[PDB]
Amino acid sequence: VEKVFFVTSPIYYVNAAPHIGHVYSTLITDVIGRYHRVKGERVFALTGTDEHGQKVAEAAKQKQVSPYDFTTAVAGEFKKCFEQMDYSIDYFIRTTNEQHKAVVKELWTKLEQKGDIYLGRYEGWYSISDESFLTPQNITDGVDKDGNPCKVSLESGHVVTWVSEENYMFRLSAFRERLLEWYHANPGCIVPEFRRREVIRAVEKGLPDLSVSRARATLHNWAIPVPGNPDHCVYVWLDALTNYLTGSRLRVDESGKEVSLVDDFNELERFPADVHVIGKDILKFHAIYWPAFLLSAGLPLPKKIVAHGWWTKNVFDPVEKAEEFGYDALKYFLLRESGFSDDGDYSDKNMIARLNGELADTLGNLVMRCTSAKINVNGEWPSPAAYTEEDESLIQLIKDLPGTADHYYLIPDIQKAIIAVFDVLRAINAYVTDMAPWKLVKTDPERLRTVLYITLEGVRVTTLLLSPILPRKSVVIFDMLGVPEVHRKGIENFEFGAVPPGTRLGPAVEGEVLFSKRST
Ligand code: MET
Repeated sequence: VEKVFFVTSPIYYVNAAPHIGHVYSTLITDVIGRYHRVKGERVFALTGTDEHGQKVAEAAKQKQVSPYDFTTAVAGEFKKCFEQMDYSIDYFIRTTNEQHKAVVKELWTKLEQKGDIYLGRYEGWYSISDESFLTPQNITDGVDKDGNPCKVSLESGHVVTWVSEENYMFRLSAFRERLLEWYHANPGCIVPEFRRREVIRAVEKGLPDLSVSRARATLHNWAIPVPGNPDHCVYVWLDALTNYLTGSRLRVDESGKEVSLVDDFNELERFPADVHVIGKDILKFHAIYWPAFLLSAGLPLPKKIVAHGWWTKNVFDPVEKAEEFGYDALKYFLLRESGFSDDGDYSDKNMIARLNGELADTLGNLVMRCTSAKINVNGEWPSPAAYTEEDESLIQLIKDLPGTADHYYLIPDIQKAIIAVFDVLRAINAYVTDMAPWKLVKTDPERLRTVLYITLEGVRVTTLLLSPILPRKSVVIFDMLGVPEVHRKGIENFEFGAVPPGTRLGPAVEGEVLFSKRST
């Protein structure tokens, strides 16, 4: 089924400025998007801001400014941040957008007509900071700004308040069996696996119905009104999750401005999401509520939700560290260092260690070696002579790599894709050391042709598979290698030997480097 590969980030609350959390989530989205574009597929990558709800309105009131002004400014800060970070996101959505509001109204109305929304009551705990309803088992004792004894969330540690409101309720309980069917028929639909297991356990235990509206006073009137009932506002999460549906229906001009909302998602071939990227902190909303809504509405379900080990929401400024160590370098570090855990060492020490050892010593070294005038005297891709068994072992690794990296990218597990490429880069480095092409220039020119050609091709293929991770440096590497544009994307070019011998290398600069090593 040919469609537009649809990949999303969460949309971020605008109560506060962009920080590393949002940059990381959106980086993952961006990397996935880029990989599928290099694969030759149509892609639509989505990110944006979550602008309604009690939390934002209280932040605005804290800053003594109107919610309208406040959201607009902070959304601008997010856009500027993602421009600075050099992403390639196709559209930036804001929930204040009038077309999004229309979509929310359609979806709400569909649920209501399907009999899945009734007027009832929520009486229980609520974390305003997480916009999350919580049962008594998810709360405990803690403290607030005052230092008074209060109740806090077990999920997040944020302060919880007791709510008692007549609310529109969504019949979430009715979807338990179907959600379980969905998880089991699609055992790759939630990644990583242990988070899939978490979701299943929770749903097995039982599902309550879910408040999908709140009284307008409670939200300081900063939300989407319920269709046919102005006293109630749409829950910030039903609002928020719907952004994915809205995005899938917006025609977008060359400047990234939304120009038109289509009636039928099928017109644009995006919905549903192939990959929803999220932090672990919002798994339940994406793996339980969201698909229940879609099931109620007769809409297709997303293929994959991937939940990373960070929270979606001692200073760590990504722009600052990118200006210090390089943008691609920082992106590589964030994607290499962290698995599906809030673990890994993000210190300057380890950043420099990975920069120096992996980027400079392994990749950069090898790029310079095979393009050096001392070794590559003719400044071109040589025609190989006959291959030894050792040559063939390296070639085999290079040939196998695209299929290996492809599976990892599709899981998705970007850390493993990176590790796989670098395993091949280490192997190529070892080969070069064993063959000592610098000695071969004088000794055996025929042998050098073979060695040089394999090395070049190894660098090309590894770099191609690293191009989603290192988008700018990949271009520099291809320029040095003289790889024509046409050979820089497309699955045809994953294949060993796509760049013919005789291809000239790009020009040299006197003292250039690819990655500058840094002091220890
Ligand atoms: C539909 S994704 C919403 C994510 C939420 N606004 C957050 O920042 O955690």
